[PDB]
Amino acid sequence: DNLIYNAEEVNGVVVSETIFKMEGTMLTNYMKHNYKYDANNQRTEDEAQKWNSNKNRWENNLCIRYTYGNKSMTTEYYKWNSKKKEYILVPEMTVTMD
Repeated sequence: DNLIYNAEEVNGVVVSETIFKMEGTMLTNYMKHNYKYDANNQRTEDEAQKWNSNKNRWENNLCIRYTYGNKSMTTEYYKWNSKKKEYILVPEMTVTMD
């Protein structure tokens, strides 16, 4: 609710979206979602980056991946690890619904 959105569109689909906080008129970066789609144009990733003002950069955090079965979508959640420099799966949180 204290948040402001700007979306980047390419060929009808949002490839990215940026979320800011606003002190008055000045916007300050907060989170950035980078999205990927398949050929059928359904969403496949949703990488969630956080703004680290003090290092002044976008830092990898969470990433969700969607899989479409014929009766079922499966969503898997990954967390970024610095020391490995990889998005690691948290299978504990995986969900499968119809």
